[PDB]
Amino acid sequence: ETQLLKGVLEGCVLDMIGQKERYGYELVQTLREAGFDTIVGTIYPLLQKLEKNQWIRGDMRPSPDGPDRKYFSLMKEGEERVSVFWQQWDDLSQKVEGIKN
Amino acid sequence: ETQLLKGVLEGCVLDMIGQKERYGYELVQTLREAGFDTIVGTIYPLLQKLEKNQWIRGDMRPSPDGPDRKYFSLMKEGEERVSVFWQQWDDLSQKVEGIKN
Repeated sequence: ETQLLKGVLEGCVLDMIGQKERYGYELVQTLREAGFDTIVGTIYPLLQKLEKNQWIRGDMRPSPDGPDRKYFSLMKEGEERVSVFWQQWDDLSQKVEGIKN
Repeated sequence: ETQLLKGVLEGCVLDMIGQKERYGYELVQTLREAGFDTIVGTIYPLLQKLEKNQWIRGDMRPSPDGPDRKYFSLMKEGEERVSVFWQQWDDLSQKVEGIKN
């Protein structure tokens, strides 16, 4: 949808991958549990973009049940992009607050 | 710059035009005073997009000194887009808070 929405899920997906190495299915479920109730296969295109951008990397390893899944973890560029995100989020939040009132 | 940043200034520019009918120069100055210190002619491309999108309209009328300036005011679509913005901003703020902690 909107530029704002895309910016937020980028930062959020990047942050989640930073906290814990996650595969595609478990990222969508973590996203839903955070409040993204209404996300329809719209997440893996973003994961595809980030991997190709060399922000994250996908490596095959065993999930907790025992099938191999592609786990995403942050690259050097990705952990910079998420620190950028949190600084930009903190900055824009206080700006928006000021305008609102 | 980023998708997040673009989304924020869109909403903010739209909101400012809603509060008070403004021309290009005075919008940039209102934006700087809100915290956008480091915005370089990057604002008028956005105003151009919104006018063409029929979200805002530009009409020529006298500024407080007496020269005619193009004042931007919200169209029917624009005032919907800003209510959408504030709902989306409120929604994403509480989601991001939840993920952060």
